[PDB]
Amino acid sequence: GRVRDFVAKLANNTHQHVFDDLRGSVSLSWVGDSTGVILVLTTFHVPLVIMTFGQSKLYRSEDYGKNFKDITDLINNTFIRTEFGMAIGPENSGKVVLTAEVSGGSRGGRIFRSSDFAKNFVQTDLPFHPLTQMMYSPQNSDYLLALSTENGLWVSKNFGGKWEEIHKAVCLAKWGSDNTIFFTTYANGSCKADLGALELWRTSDLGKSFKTIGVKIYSFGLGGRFLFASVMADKDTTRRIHVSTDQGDTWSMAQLPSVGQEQFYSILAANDDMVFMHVDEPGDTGFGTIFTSDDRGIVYSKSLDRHLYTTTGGETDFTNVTSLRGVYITSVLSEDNSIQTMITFDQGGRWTHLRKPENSECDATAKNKNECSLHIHASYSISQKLNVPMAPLSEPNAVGIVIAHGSVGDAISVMVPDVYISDDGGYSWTKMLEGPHYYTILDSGGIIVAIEHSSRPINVIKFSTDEGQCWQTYTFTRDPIYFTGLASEPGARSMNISIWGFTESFLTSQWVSYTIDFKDILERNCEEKDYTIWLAHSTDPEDYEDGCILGYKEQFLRLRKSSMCQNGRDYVVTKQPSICLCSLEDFLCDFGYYRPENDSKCVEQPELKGHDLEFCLYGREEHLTTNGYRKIPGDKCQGGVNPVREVKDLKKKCTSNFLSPE
Ligand SMILES: *[C@@H]1O[C@H](CO)[C@@H](O[C@@H]2O[C@H](CO)[C@@H](O[C@@H]3O[C@H](CO)[C@@H](O)[C@H](O)[C@@H]3O)[C@H](O)[C@H]2NC(C)=O)[C@H](O)[C@H]1NC(C)=O
Ligand SMILES: *[C@@H]1O[C@H](CO)[C@@H](O[C@@H]2O[C@H](CO)[C@@H](O)[C@H](O)[C@H]2NC(C)=O)[C@H](O)[C@H]1NC(C)=O
Ligand SMILES: CNC(=O)c1c(O)nnn1CCC(C)C
Ligand SMILES: *[C@@H]1O[C@H](CO)[C@@H](O)[C@H](O)[C@H]1NC(C)=O
Repeated sequence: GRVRDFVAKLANNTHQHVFDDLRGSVSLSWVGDSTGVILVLTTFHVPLVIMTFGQSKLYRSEDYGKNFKDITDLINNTFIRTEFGMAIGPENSGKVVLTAEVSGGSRGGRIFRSSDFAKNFVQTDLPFHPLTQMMYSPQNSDYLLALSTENGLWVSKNFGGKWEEIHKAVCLAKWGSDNTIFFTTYANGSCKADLGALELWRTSDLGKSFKTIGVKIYSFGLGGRFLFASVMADKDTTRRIHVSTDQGDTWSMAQLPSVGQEQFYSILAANDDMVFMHVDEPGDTGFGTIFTSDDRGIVYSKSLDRHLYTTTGGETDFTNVTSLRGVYITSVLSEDNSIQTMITFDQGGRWTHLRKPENSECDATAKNKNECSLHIHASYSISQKLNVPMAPLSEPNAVGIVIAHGSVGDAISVMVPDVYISDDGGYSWTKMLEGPHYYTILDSGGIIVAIEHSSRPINVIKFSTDEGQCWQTYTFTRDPIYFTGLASEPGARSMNISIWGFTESFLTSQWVSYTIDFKDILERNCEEKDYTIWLAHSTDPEDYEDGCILGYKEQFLRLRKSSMCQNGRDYVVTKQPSICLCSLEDFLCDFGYYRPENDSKCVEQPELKGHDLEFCLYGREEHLTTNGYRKIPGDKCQGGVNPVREVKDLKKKCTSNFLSPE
C-alpha cells in the first residue's frame, strides 16, 4: 500500500453510530440507488396487552449509514413481522412496505407503506391476511400482488391502498414481464394433493381477463425470457419440462430427462440467450447434471456431470462469475466422493480445473506436492460449517475481479481457508490474504476492503487500491467490536462502507456501526491516462483467434493497478468487440446429432434412447427437422464455416422402428 497519510484521510471520515436499544433480530434494507437510504428494523416482546405483546424499533439513515434517526413513531411502535421482511420497491421507486402483526379477530392484515424513501408512512388495513411477502411488478412499482392465508390472489394498482381478489385457490403467483401475472390453481384438494393436476393461468390486464396456458401442471418457473412448466406423464407419477417464449401461447417439450417426485429441477442461471438447468439424479445422490439450452430453450446439451446440489438445504456452489462474460464456477462430486471446483469460460461448453497460484504449494488432499488445482468455498462449504465467512464475490463493473476463499490441492479441504483473488475472470489466481476475511468491492474496483474473521474482537480494516496486490491496515476504533458483517450500497459504485458489530460484554454489547468514507483516499478522479487496454480471455497473443469466446473477443479499458483514483459513481465499463470468423466450435449439435471424440463435427446419432426418443416421438415436428448444427446461443461469429447439410427429418427415423397402422 503506497497511500500517503492514509490515517489522516480516514480518521475524519469514520462515522460511529451506537444503537442504544436494537435488541434482537435486526433487518437491514437499502432503499434505492444513489440515495444512501438505509432502514434498520428490530422487533421484540413487550408485556403490554395493548401492543399485542410486541413492538418494533425502526431506524433510518440517508447518508449511507453514517448517521441514523429513530423513526419508530412513524409506525406507532407496531410489531412488524420480519418473516415477510421489508418489501423494497424497484430501482428508485422509493417504495417501502412493512407487514404488521394484527390482533386476533381482525378482518384482514395491516401494512405500513411509504412511497417517499421512508420519510412518511401511512397505515393501511387489508381485506385479507397476507400469506406471502408482497411482490412489486418489476415494470410498475404501484402494482402489487400477494397470496392470502385463504390462498386468494390479491392485486393492488395503487401501491397497496386498495386490493381486489382476482382469483381464488391459488398455489403460486409470479410477476412476468409487462405487468403479466402467472399463477397455478388447485381443484379437488390442496396444492400438494393436486400436484400434476394444477392449472397454469395467465393474466395481462391485472385480473380483468384470464387464459389457461397449461393443464396437468406440477409447478412452473421463470428464467430469462423463458417460461418453464413441469407437466405430469399420464400413466405414472413422473413429470417433464415444457418451455414457452411467448408467455404460454405456444409450448414445446424441452429435450430434458423426466424425473420422479423425489427429484427436482433447478434453474441455475438464465438470460436472454439460454438457461442453465440442473436435473437431480435419481436416488439419494446429492448430485445431478447441468444441461445448457439452445436459444429456444428446447434443445439441451449435457454440460457437466455429477454437479453438486444437495437435497438437505438445497445447497449448490454454482456461481455466475459476473465480472467476465461466459465465466461460471461450480463444484462437482468425483467418483471418490471428493468435491472439486470446475470453471467454464465459454458458457458451459467445456469445464476444467482452476489453475493454482504459481507460488502456492499443494495441501494434503493432493498426491503430488507441485501438481494440483485451486478449489473454491461456496454455499456448500458454508452450510457444512467450515470457517468460510463469505462466498465468492464478483461485480460486473469491476472487470475481471473475482474474490473467494479457497484451498490449493486436489479437492475442497476442510482446513481454515485463505482468500484468493483473480483479476482476469478466473484464468489466473493469487493468494490475496492469509486466513478468512469478509471482503467488499467499492468504486467499481477502485478499492477492495477486507475485515479479518476472528473469534476475538477486531478494530482494524484492510484496504487496497491496486486490486488486492498491496494492502494497508487502518485502525477505525479504539474499542474493538465483535464483527458481524459489512454493509455497502448494492452495485459496488459507492465509496462508503459500514462495519457492523457489537461492543464487548462490559459495554452491554450494543449494536454499533462504523461507516468509513474513502473520498479522501481516492481524492483524484480517474482520467483517460489511468486506463489501459486489456483483451479479455487472452491465452496466446500469437493466435489469430485469441480471446474468441462465443464467436467474438472483447477488448476493455480498465483501471491501471498503479493508478490510485476514483472511477466515479457514473463510471461506465468500456469495451469493444472483435467479430471472429465462425468455426464448427461455434455450433452445438441439434436434436438427433452428437459429437464423437473426433473434434468439431456433429454426427447423426445411431439410435435415440431415453428422453431423446421421447422428444422424437412427442416433440414438435419443426424441432425434429435439422441439419445437425445450431449456432450457440449468444454466439456472434460471422463469416467462416456454415453447415452445408440441408434439413433432414429425424422423426421418420424414430418412428421407423415402430409398426404403423393404416
Ligand atoms: C451472468 O452474469 C452476467 C453479468 O451480471 C449476466 O449478463 C447480464 O445480463 C443481463 C440480462 O441479460 C444484461 O441486462 C441487459 O442489459 C441490456 C443493455 O445492453 C438492457 O438493454 C437489457 O434490458 C438488460 O437490462 C446485462 O447487461 C448483462 N451484463 C453484462 C456485463 O453483460 C449474464 O446474463 C449472467 N448469465 C446468465 C446465464 O444469466
Ligand atoms: C459516501 O457517503 C456520502 C454520504 O455521507 C455520499 O454523499 C452524497 O453524495 C451525493 C453525490 O455527491 C450528494 O448528492 C449527496 O447529497 C451526498 N449526501 C450527503 C448526506 O451529503 C457519497 O456519495 C458517498 N460516496 C459515494 C462514492 O457514493
Ligand atoms: C426448484 N425447482 C422446482 O420448483 C420444480 C421442480 O422440481 N419441478 N418443477 N419445478 C418448477 C420449476 C420449472 C423449471 C418447471
Ligand atoms: C398512528 O397513530 C396515530 C394516532 O392514533 C394515527 O392517527 C395514525 O393513523 C397511526 N398510524 C400511522 C402510520 O401514523
